[PDB]
This record gives sequence, structure tokens and C-alpha cells, in this order.
Amino acid sequence: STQVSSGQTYKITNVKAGTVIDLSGEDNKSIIGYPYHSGKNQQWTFNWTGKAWTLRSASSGSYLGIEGTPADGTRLVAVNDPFEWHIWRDEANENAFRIFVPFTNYNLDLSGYGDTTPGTPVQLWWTWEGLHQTWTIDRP
Repeated sequence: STQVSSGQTYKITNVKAGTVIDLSGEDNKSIIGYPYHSGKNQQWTFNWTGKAWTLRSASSGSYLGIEGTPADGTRLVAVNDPFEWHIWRDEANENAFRIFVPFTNYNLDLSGYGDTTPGTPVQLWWTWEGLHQTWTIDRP
């Protein structure tokens, strides 16, 4: 298995679609599912703050975050300040993870039930059984 460790850099793969969390090359702001090609924009440095994880883009230095109130369809975007996430192992595949905004029922969700089309938006959604809300955290 692969340990998630503070200071280390990973790709984050959707279990259903096989695409990765990608900071879009078009705007360096939007977060999308894209096939892995070893881009630094597809690589995320995990820090433990003492209570949560922050995820920093290896290419831009922005953090993985959101703007505004968590809801179904809230878009993931690059943000300036570190944004804190909690990770929980998944029940269907225990080597995979669900990734939550702390103190909520909102987890990362690859949109359209895990559409494999490159460019598909990564968003928040209320937690439920779809495999497109589960992720592996892999060596780059």
C-alpha cells in the first residue's frame, strides 16, 4: 500500500474513471479530471497541519480548495491560502479514500457520476455510495 505522509507529493486517481485531479492548464484555476501524463499540475503536495491535510499544487503553489458555501456542485478551484481537508478510508475499496470538507457531509465527487471525458469538473457533493466519490492517493 502507499502511505499518505506530510511533505510528500502524490497523484489522486478517481476509482471509477481512472482519471486524476488536474489543475487545468487552460486557466490554472479550474480543477478537472484528466488522464495522467506526469504533469506537475497533476501532482499535489500533502501537509498535515496537526488537524487536517492541505494539498498544494506542485506546479503553481496554489492550494486545492473551494470558494463559498459547500453545496452539491460547488466547484473545486485553486486558492491562495491553505485549505484543510479530512480523509477517511472507503468501505467498498479500503485502499481508497473519501475526501471531505471538515465538519460536513460534503466530499469530492467527479461530476456526471465519474465521467471519463477529459475536462470533467471535480466538485463537492453530499456523500453517497457512488465509486466516483472515491480516490486513490498514489506515488507520482
